[PDB]
Amino acid sequence: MLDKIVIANRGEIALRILRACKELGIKTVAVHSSADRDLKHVLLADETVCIGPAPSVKSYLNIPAIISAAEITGAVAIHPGYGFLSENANFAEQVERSGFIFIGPKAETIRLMGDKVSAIAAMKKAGVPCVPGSDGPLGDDMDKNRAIAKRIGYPVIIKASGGGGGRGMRVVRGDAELAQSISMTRAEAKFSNDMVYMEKYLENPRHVEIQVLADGQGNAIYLAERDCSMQRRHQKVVEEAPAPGITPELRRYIGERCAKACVDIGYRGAGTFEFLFENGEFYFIEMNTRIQVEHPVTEMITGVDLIKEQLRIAAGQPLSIKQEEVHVRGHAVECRINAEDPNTFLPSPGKITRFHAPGGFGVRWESHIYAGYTVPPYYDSMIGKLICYGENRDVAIARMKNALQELIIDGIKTNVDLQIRIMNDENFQHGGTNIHYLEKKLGL
Ligand SMILES: Nc1ncnc2c1ncn2[C@@H]1O[C@H](COP(=O)(O)OP(=O)(O)NP(=O)(O)O)[C@@H](O)[C@H]1O
Ligand SMILES: [Mg+2]
Repeated sequence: MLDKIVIANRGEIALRILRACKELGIKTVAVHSSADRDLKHVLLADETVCIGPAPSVKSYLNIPAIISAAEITGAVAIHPGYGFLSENANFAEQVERSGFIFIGPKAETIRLMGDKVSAIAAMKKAGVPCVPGSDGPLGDDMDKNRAIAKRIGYPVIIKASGGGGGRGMRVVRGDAELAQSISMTRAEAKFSNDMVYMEKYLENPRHVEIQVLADGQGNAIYLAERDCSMQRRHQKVVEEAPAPGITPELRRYIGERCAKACVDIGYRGAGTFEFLFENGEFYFIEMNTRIQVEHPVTEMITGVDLIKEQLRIAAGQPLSIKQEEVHVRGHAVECRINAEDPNTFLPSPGKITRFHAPGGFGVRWESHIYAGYTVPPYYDSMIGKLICYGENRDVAIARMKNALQELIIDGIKTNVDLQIRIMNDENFQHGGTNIHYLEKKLGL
């Protein structure tokens, strides 16, 4: 058991991690910005350290301040949660070099999977199915680039190797646009890294992703999949597990290839392989080398506490859970709750004047918010996650509708009414909508 850890994050995930720590008897240190003194998890933590002012560069991305916090409190480990420094290989390195356990993968693994070109090469070698592509960086010889395009078959997509957040990529539908599309992506994505690659452009994929756990001692398991196709500006809005239409046989096929890839790259901890799924086929696009926001839907359908497993792995324990003990049962849906004007979709901070959480069988509310809590203007819009589990998908969705109606968040604007609309959407109710659906539905 880890004696004491620094929770190097904020909001709902910081509270998520604190709960897992409390369950396991692990002492907690909440590092926070000066704008986050009233966070629920900070108020519940055993120790707290204000690591700097509101701007993340001097708080949640402040590597020296976070490491000093660990030093002053005599912590043994640091959990980076998601976002912020979780996939910063320099942070991981410095954490370990400074004498602390980094609750995540090795820095080399973060680098390997953090660069898209190197990540694709490793997956291709490991036998994970990848999107047909250039399999390496593009030069500026445009006879050669037109040849790669022909081999792949248009339409293709130009992607920045250091790209992220839906930025640094251009869809190319023919030769005439190829030259300019490569040159501009090479500029627009100069993220500082000019390196671009070419992928086949999949025109109606679903987002299907595979959860893994690996102990970094040779054992790896997969915990089924999630469908996260309901997106806006490439940002996920609803997630569910398992993915509609995925058979046990298909699940086992892609699951086993991901688990094997973990062994090949010496992966350690929780991670997620993200695929575009189209015409019954999986195509690798990215590995998130950290816990994911939507991890709860997988927890609901497998019974596995993913955060507690992260902590056990970090403590140096081998996986106790064998693959044959992992069973998909029932179905779960997650609705992200955002402090945003639904129409303009940009953050809406302010004091919550009335709050009521939903309850009931299968209802799980993941949020730091409370009545009188002020949502600050500085950080991400997501203030909570509503997760509903049922014996089947219909029951999960029915419970989500019921839970969303009970959820009261007054004083700020939220996307609750939108989540109600998505739950009531006939195509969502059928299932299997693609990554373009929500924007088409809304008019975006
Ligand atoms: N080969 C492809 N075909 C179709 N769409 C793609 C392809 N590659 C990326 N995309 C789009 O880009 C989205 C995800 O990008 P996002 O995570 O916002 O930033 P990114 O990490 O730079 N790109 P990615 O590598 O796809 O995760 C996908 O959900 C697709 O909509
Ligand atoms: Mg990445």
